Amino acid sequence: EVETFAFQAEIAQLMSLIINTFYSNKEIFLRELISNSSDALDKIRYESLTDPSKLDSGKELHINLIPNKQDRTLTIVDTGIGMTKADLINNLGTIAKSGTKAFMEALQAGADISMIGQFGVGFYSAYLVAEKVTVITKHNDDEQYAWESSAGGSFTVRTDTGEPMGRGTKVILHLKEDQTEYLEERRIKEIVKKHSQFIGYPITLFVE
Amino acid sequence: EVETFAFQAEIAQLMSLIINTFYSNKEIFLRELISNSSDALDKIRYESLTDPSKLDSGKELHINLIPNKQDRTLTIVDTGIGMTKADLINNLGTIAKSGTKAFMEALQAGADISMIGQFGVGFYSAYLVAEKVTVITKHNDDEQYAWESSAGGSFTVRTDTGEPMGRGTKVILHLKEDQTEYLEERRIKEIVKKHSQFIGYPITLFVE
Ligand SMILES: NC(=O)c1ccccc1N
Ligand SMILES: NC(=O)c1ccccc1N
Repeated sequence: EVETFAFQAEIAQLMSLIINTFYSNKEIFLRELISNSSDALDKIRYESLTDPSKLDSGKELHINLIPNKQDRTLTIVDTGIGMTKADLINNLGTIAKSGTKAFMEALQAGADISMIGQFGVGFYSAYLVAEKVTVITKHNDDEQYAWESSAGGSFTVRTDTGEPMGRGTKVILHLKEDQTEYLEERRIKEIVKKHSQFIGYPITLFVE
Repeated sequence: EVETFAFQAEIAQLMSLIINTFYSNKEIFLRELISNSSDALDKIRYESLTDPSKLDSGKELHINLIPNKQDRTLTIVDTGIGMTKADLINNLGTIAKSGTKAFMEALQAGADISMIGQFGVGFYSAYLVAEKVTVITKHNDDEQYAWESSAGGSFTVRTDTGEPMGRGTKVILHLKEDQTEYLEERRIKEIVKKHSQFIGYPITLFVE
């Protein structure tokens, strides 16, 4: 039981902009995804300050970066607040319709694609390097779900029955045939040091 | 009926760091406060995407910058999600205890105070220029309240019975005797153009 959904017109436009525009500095995708994980972890930290039982589903708050050369994937895993089903459908908790409008209109005024995260749609930058993204998420108020898309104008949402993860979100990036450098230990270290070295949560680089 | 509260030790430490450290680039305070307003407006936009009645208390989403030379104040007003009383008490909706720890430890590694907003405690930068900050806030799930402090280690929270504002938050900065340049039309234009020209909500500069 997979359900299919059409992206809203503005989002479908953003994604094909992201895919089609010649932009060489693709490496920012990782920063924009580490940010999202950082915000997710902010949100559960807060929520527990008044209710320590929200942490029943995992006391530890971190980010993992898991490269895998066999499947050509890099996964960003975090133990943050996760997303409910309704959230996944509503542009994965972002305000993407109006954030795309503000983004499109910043590009009218000399912005580059690296400013994507200033408008709340940083997530889409995963398409700078991924031909297909899978978001496995679990929130305390709901079950585990997998969101998926290869762009094209539509996304899928099914309940995930695989590996119960407890609480958080897992962005699997099925990388493009020529972006396999984002699976290098060396290269990921460089990017994380360069673009998010003062993120307030431990990031672990898994090895293969 | 004012209630007084002691800041948590880490927050009280951050604020006196902010007050006492020689740092010349005080102008970033404004960016960090425009951000907060921007995030507040993000949050109510989202909330209405599934329930358009949250906007019953104001359909328009903007930021205003109101300088006033007579009282030596600059106010940042927004029609975002506002804060409940519990929020105001819990460090004004931030995660300031652990965000201060991450901030303190970034300064251990060559961060400057301008990176305050990367740790979620940007709000405190208002003390770069303000001897006293007053936060008047209204959220849909609660009444209108005023939070206040001149540092010293304590803050006050009372119900505000003055100007019912509908929905949003209002940071009144009672400026320091020698930071009156942040009341200049000229100077605020320069700062807003320089540091937040791609913020996704209209900012209006009131005139006097
Ligand atoms: N790390 C996350 O929870 C996340 C991932 C993709 C989009 C939005 C998100 N909030
Ligand atoms: N603009 C606001 O709603 C706001 C102000 C100060 C601190 C936190 C906030 N979320």
